[PDB]
Amino acid sequence: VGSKTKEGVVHGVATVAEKTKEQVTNVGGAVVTGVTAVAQKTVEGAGSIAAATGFVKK
Amino acid sequence: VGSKTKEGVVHGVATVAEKTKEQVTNVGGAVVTGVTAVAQKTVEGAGSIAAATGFVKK
Amino acid sequence: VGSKTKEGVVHGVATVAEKTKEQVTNVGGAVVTGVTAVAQKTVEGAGSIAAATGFVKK
Amino acid sequence: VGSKTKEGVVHGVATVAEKTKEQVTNVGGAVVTGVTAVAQKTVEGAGSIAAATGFVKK
Amino acid sequence: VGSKTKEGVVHGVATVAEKTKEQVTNVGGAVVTGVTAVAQKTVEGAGSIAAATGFVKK
Amino acid sequence: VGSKTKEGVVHGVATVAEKTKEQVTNVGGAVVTGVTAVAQKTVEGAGSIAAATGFVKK
Repeated sequence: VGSKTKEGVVHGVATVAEKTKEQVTNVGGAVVTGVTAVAQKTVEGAGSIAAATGFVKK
Repeated sequence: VGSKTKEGVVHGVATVAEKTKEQVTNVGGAVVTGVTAVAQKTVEGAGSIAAATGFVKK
Repeated sequence: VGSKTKEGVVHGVATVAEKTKEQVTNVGGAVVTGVTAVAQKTVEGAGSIAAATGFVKK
Repeated sequence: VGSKTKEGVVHGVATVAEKTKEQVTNVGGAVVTGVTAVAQKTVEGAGSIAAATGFVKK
Repeated sequence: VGSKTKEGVVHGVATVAEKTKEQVTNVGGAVVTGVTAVAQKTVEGAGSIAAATGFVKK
Repeated sequence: VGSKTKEGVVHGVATVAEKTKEQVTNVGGAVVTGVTAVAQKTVEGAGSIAAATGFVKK
């Protein structure tokens, strides 16, 4: 077989964040912020970085 | 077989963020912000970075 | 078989964060912030970095 | 005076180098290679990244 | 005076080097290689990252 | 005076080196290799990362 396989992998990531401000006001939601490397490998489901699937009575 | 395979992979990502401001007001939604490298490999589901699938009575 | 396999792996990540401010006000939501390397390999479920799936009566 | 002052400064530098080969055969010379951020603030002299001034009898 | 002052400063530097090969054969020279952040603030002299000034009789 | 002052300073430096090979054969020279953050603040002299000034009779 001799089979290499990479599922859902993050390699080699350099980041410099300098004097970044940030402000979040959230109510019942999903929020994702900033420097964001993401590998996903979902099987038989909903892959998703920000998911908001609920009721909010404001 | 001898079969290499990369599913959902992020490699080699450099980022410099300098004096970035950011402000989020969310209510029941999905929000994704900033520098964002994303590999997804969904199978039998909805791949999606910001998903908003719910009721909101503001 | 001779089969290498990487599922859900993060390697080689350098980060410098310098004078980053941050402010979160959350109510019933999901919030993810800052420098964020993430590998996921969900099977038979919803992979997701910020998930918000509940009721909020503000 | 009340003066901010940056002379010769390197801030905020991200780098990913992946499977870079390199081969140098040098004889009496200057060689500079690879990823190279350089701030230089010479006063009353020769600023220079590769300088080669000697004798070479090959 | 009341003065902030940065001379020759390197702040905030992220680096990932992965499977980098390198080979140097040098004879009497200067060689500088790889990932290289350099702040330099020479006064009354020759700033220089690779300097080669000698005799070489090959 | 009331003065802050940074001369020759290296702050905030992250590095990941993974499976880096390296080979140097040097004879009478200067060689500098690899990941290299350098702040230098020479006064009344030659700042220089690789300096090669000698005699070499090969």
